[PDB]
Amino acid sequence: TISQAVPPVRDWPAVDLPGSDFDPVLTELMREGPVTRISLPNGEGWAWLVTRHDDVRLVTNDPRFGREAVMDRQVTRLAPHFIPARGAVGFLDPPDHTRLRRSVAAAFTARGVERVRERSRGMLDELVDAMLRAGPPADLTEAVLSPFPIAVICELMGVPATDRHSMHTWTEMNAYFSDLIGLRSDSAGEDVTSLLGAAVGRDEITLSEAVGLAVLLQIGGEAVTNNSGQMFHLLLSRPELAERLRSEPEIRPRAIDELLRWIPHRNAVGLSRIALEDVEIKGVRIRAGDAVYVSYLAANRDPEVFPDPDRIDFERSPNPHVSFGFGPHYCPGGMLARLESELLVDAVLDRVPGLKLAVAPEDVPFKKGALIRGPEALPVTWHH
Ligand code: HEM
Ligand SMILES: [NH3+]CCC[NH2+]CCCC[NH2+]CCC[NH3+]
Repeated sequence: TISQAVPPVRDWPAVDLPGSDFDPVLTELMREGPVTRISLPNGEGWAWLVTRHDDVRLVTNDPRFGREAVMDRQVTRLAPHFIPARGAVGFLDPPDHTRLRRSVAAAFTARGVERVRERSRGMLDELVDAMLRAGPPADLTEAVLSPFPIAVICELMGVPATDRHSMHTWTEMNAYFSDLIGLRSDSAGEDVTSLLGAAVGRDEITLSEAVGLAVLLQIGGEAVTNNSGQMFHLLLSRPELAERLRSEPEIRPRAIDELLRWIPHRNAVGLSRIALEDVEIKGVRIRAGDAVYVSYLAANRDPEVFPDPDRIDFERSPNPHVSFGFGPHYCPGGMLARLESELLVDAVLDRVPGLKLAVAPEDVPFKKGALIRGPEALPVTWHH
């Protein structure tokens, strides 16, 4: 019966957070209740926000919330603008979205990404070989964390090599993939570009649709560069973590998933969803048309799902984190990201004698005015 007053609209200004420190404003919101309302720097008005693990899964996996409708107005957001108007996989719903994700799904499953494990391991060794030959002072990001993800995706996409330059500038290729995809599009290849090529041939997807997806995947590696950057900043600044991984290599896969759960991958929240019809969440009525954001970072610190949520526990048993999202729009690169992280931890922790930061932890530069958090550089040193 009794009316439940709507939450006050909380303003969430863009703030550059140090290292991997948690956003105090998000903490405030997490403590206010499961359903809040926020207003970000750009776009207009307010949007709902859910922070609990169960509500985050509900909103991201329920058909009643859509992505296409976000383009119908200026939904309050962190990013200055929403250039990927239409066509981008993130802004598509079940009909078109499903066709697009299905065309390449097989290459990104656990078994799919295992295809490039061997070659990727070798590619990483060449990068580490070079860093070691050059001598101790090194920016781990520039020498390994940045180039490795790019090399890996090229192998998975089924592209030869030199596409990196364009990738770094993206900080051209649209035309490149248009060629490869639309000029080979029917081979039974297993690589991503072949799969897309084939799909386009079977009228499953459009050439433009295929190119757009190809571009997102090709440059999605920076996410691993930034995230793994935080992983190593943590492993080096907190030696007990690195020493446990050197002491018990068997725990590396689980440790990596725990690091992925904890690391605050982005600033604020990303892309909202629109309630296509009225929806009830924890006694709150979300009206059709309202925007609803989910915070995967907050969800990953849910005290019920992850007891002692702020502690990094490599032995954490049930670890259903949502760092790669949830629902239909869940990250296609999640399995590939775990593979890259696994190879990186192996190489960095086993092949660099006496590895440590070349500066105080607080002196490592992190990206400012960014959407995805991470170091701009990670200076390290070791015994030559
Ligand atoms: C540890 C590194 C990564 C993290 C933490 C991460 C995280 C995320 C998250 C949280 C989303 C949003 C899900 C949503 O909309 O609810 C997402 C989407 C996406 N990610 Fe990643 N990602 C990572 C690496 C990658 C890589 C390497 C690629 C490229 C192979 C990639 C490609 C994508 C794409 C294409 C989407 C959009 C999916 C869709 O809307 O259907 N991600 N990612
Ligand atoms: N504030 C960090 C600066 C560290 N400078 C270290 C010079 C020594 C390099 N050898 C490191 C091997 C570790 N046992």
